[PDB]
Amino acid sequence: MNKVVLLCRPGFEKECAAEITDKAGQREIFGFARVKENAGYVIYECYQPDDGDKLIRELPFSSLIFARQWFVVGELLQHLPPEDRITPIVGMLQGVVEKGGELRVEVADTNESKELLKFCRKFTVPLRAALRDAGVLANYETPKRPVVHVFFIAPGCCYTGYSYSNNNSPFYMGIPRLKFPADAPSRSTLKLEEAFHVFIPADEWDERLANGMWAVDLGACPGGWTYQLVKRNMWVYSVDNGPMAQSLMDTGQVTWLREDGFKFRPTRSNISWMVCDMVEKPAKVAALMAQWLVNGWCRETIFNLKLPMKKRYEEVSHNLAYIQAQLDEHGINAQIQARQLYHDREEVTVHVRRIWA
Amino acid sequence: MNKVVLLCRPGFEKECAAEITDKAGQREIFGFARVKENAGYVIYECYQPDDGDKLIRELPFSSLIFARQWFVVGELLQHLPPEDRITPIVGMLQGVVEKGGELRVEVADTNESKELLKFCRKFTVPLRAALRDAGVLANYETPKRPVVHVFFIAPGCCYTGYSYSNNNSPFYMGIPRLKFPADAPSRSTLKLEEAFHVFIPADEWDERLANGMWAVDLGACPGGWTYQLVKRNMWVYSVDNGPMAQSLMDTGQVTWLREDGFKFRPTRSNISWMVCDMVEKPAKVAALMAQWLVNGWCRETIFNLKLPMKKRYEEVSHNLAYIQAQLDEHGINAQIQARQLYHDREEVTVHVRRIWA
Ligand SMILES: C[S@@+](CC[C@H](N)C(=O)[O-])C[C@H]1O[C@@H](n2cnc3c(N)ncnc32)[C@H](O)[C@@H]1O
Ligand SMILES: C[S@@+](CC[C@H](N)C(=O)[O-])C[C@H]1O[C@@H](n2cnc3c(N)ncnc32)[C@H](O)[C@@H]1O
Repeated sequence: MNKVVLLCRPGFEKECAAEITDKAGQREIFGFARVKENAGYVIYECYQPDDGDKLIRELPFSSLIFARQWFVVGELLQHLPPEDRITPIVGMLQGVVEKGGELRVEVADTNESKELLKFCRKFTVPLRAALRDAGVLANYETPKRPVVHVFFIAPGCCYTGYSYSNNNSPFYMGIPRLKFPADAPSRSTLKLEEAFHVFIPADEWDERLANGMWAVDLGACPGGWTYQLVKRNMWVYSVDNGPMAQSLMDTGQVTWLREDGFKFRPTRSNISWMVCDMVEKPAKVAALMAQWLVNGWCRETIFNLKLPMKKRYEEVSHNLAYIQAQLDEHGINAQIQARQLYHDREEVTVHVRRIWA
Repeated sequence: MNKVVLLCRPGFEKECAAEITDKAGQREIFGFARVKENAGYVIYECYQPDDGDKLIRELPFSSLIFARQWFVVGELLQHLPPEDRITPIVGMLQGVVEKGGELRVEVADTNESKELLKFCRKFTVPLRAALRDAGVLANYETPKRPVVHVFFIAPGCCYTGYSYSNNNSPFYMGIPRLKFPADAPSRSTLKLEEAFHVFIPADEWDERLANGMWAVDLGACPGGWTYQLVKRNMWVYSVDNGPMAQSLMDTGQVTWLREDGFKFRPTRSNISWMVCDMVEKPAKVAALMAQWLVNGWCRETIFNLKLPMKKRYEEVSHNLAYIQAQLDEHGINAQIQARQLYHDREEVTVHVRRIWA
């Protein structure tokens, strides 16, 4: 199988396509990706017949910025008859996957696929039972078998294939399912919350997003990001000239510092987390983030970088290489990830974990 | 997992070890193999932690001469308590293999493991049921999941691991199960029969060992090899100065040519199969085989090469490279395999399939 599907934000197919061509190219896994404006996905077609499975094994999924999720697929099934919906899909997956761990029937995140989404979520149930009988799915859900994807690009038109659970998005359509909490001060709270789900493996949450940690939130007003930190039982220095929500102040966990996030110097030495959602030039925000990490003012950080109008993939990769250059220059070991989150529009979210010897 | 177990003929551990070190070395999969004189197996210990699974994926199993079978294993389980035999083995395989396709509980092919063999064949049944409940084995047998191996080197001492069904021996202990037929003229009939099982994939038998084919058997007296060809409903020219068994002559399928296999020139142009089990110097037999293939006197061939006293792996590889050199020199495309069959002692059996454009 030579085709790899990447789900992306509608209208970012060109970046998603530029990135995967670039990063697969770097491993001599050559091919091309067409771009269908606003389709909400991109297909990378490898030149070599089995390079598709090589690509989704060896290139780290966490290193792609503009893909929400990916999977290898086979040939496009067209015109699935309403009266015979199961057989053709089973025929495409048999011998392709044996005893898979999970099924996900997905669409592109466009408005035109909204009805089709409802169909897919319900179709999952009877389809899963049938794929079980055929031995394509294990009788029990399993983390350590590939996820089976059936991907509908239009009614009666779908691809079938898979991805490895240790190298993909754990989430449906690459979008964690989050309800907005009415007591949170801003909708942007879901950016940090989503970021927690995307970047920190769920079984490490109690350890890395730990009850009792100090955190700093730069540009905190009115407190959407602070809220997520408070929900984790952290103590927070919220840094802004604007006021913090009273609901947050009442918890007893928030210290409001009336300052400029860009000018703020932490007096404290044991801050675990710094988060920053300040609206400003990407090169400047990146510079600030590098200061924090190089000085060991925080152990981990989540922040946002706004994208330019053109050369978005190139520009944001430049920003990241700046921060990495600053780390190398001072001999500092860190892991860096960036992802255009579902709740990110013309921006990218970044996570950096610094290490001490 | 860095350890790969290779089953071999007892007393050929040094060759088996020389070969795997050489061929894994060629792929920069470095490590070492200790040699326990007559143990009937060899363990290749890779330097890199996960190179074990790389080795049994990427190096073609069909290219090893002195291994009957191989599989990756983990740590040696010692002292399996009679009162608790299942739990420790399940604990070693869980997370290591999920929904495996098949179970094989094997020992080394030594006389000291004869009682242990009987234990292993019976233990398979309750062990398989338990591994199913734990999700280590699928509830149904499957070709397209890895084979799960539990390997006993002494009572209560075993390794656990796996191999890929598309890159291993399909046979238990790498030994196809054959009963000797009383109407066959020689016990050596089982060499050719075993060779058919080892070299020709079972689903290609009716096509490649086809009813109606012409074959030539050089050094045919008294007719053990001829017998296997006759059993496939082939027409056979049995070439020898010694007499063919009357039982064979009565079938109507055997033409006895009173000649020297080394001097014999086929008058016929459409011989599918030539087989040769003539006792003679390996370089000379090889030369004869190269004549047959280069002149297109047969489409496929199975023959035997006797091993020298020392440098057996080196010597027999030399012979094979001679034949390959002769093919290259005349622009001839062929696939070559050689395996020290179970019914081979101080010799190796070879199969060559020639191709026409
Ligand atoms: C888009 S809001 C997001 C706030 C937060 N993420 C939330 O959910 O409530 C960004 C905040 O950063 C603050 N900000 C932007 N630039 C700043 C600067 N240079 N110094 C201090 N605050 C700044 C703004 O006042 C604003 O309150
Ligand atoms: C070890 S026997 C095996 C025969 C056969 N594989 C079977 O199962 O009956 C080898 C045979 O090859 C024959 N042979 C050896 N060298 C030969 C030669 N140079 N010309 C003709 N026959 C030869 C011998 O006479 C002997 O019958």
